[PDB]
Amino acid sequence: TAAVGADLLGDGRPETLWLGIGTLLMLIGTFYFIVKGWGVTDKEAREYYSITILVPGIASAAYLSMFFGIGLTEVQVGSEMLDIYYARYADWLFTTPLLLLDLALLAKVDRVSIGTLVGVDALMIVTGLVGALSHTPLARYTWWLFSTICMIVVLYFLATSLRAAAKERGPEVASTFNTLTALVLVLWTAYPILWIIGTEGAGVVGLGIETLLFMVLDVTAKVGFGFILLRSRAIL
Amino acid sequence: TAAVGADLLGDGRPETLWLGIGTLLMLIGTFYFIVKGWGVTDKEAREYYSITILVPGIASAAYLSMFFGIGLTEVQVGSEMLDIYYARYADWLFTTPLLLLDLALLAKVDRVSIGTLVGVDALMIVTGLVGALSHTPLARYTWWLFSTICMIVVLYFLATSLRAAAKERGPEVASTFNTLTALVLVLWTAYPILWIIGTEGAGVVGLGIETLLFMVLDVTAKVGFGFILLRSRAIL
Ligand SMILES: *C/C=C(C)/C=C/C=C(C)/C=C/C1=C(C)CCCC1(C)C
Ligand SMILES: *C/C=C(C)/C=C/C=C(C)/C=C/C1=C(C)CCCC1(C)C
Repeated sequence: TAAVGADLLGDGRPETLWLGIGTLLMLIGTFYFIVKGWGVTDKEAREYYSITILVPGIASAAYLSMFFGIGLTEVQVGSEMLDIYYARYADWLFTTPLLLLDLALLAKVDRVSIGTLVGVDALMIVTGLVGALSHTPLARYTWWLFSTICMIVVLYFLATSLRAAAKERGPEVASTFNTLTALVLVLWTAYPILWIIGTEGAGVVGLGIETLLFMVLDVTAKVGFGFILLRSRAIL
Repeated sequence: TAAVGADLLGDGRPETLWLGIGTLLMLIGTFYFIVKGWGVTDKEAREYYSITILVPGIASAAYLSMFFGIGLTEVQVGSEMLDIYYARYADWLFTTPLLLLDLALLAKVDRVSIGTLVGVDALMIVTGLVGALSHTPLARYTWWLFSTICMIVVLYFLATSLRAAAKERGPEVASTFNTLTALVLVLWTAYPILWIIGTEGAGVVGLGIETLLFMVLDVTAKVGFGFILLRSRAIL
């Protein structure tokens, strides 16, 4: 029962340590992307960079809030009061669609397809938020399911339909596509897991470890994703 | 790997339960001594009650305070944050000298002895506190060791210099003094161990169980101790 992290602010919450580091990393990656932004000319590249840069950015915005306890609230469930960081879902509400877009634009698919990926992938983040806020223990597990269903559907498409369009294109796009797709096919899945066992679910894991882990996932899912992306020749 | 007790305040602290029963119990004993205290036409024993009554009194105070999270600080030790209840030390800093002086009176020894007995026992607590708030796992342990040696010096005198100085007096003062110094050596010794495996040290045991065992030791080391003393003839 010894929490991991530090109470930098003194707000009781020891996760601010991890929440803090996440902000720094998000910012840096963000800047770092902008820095490599002043060096491109291609209209395809200046398009990937566009999307891919808002991600680590919006993240930074979300992580700053949580650090200062902006996106925080309580949710009376059963008898306890679960600390719920909503900023996360807002962060995710946008950072996934975009992160997803990169693959889509990388696979070159119709607007009706992309308009489907994002419709689902949005349904996920929102339902998930609903979960987080559900007052009935069954409900939370329920939403947590639907949400996960979605996540799978989204992860489905990425590996089939999309994996194919990027395969049709040159193996330089494919390689890059599949790689970034592998990464998501991993980090991403880990979320609902960590969610269901963390303070939003079982409570088997303390908020400190969770927020930490979450940040590690986040940074990798975002900055790392881009670093692999903006480095590929596929962006060209 | 789940903790006992309950979050009686909804502040993420399930040890409040034990902290609760402790205050409930500490007072129950405190006043007990008061209600049984008046009516003493004597002036020797009345001197004992005065002392013995402040024990579960000052403690009641402390538990209450810890109950609301008053004597609770966050000690940072590496990547972990420890919820160190510092009230306990303030509480022992006063109760143990007292509890101790009770025995010294029961033996009747010069101030040079008492002013040594307490002096050590006082150093015993203040050091244990310095350990509680230490940031280096080596330091914590160091100070814990020091505080442990002192606790031996204290227990030392109590079993030799005073044990005998209280045998030269009435066999009924001895019969009870020896009975108080028996339980004092069994209960007291259990503290540095509890400390070392509980969140203040190794962290092998959760703070929930800890506050429980610590509450039981406390109540017994005080209320029990006292009750044995006041029910005695030796204090006449
Ligand atoms: C930068 C953030 C990224 C890449 C976030 C991805 C998040 C998910 C794939 C979240 C999925 C969730 C479920 C499947 C159910 C429970 C709640 C969520 C929102 C954690
Ligand atoms: C009413 C309170 C009583 C009888 C307290 C007794 C406390 C001790 C014998 C404490 C001993 C400690 C050490 C030997 C080292 C670590 C810290 C302490 C203060 C827990």
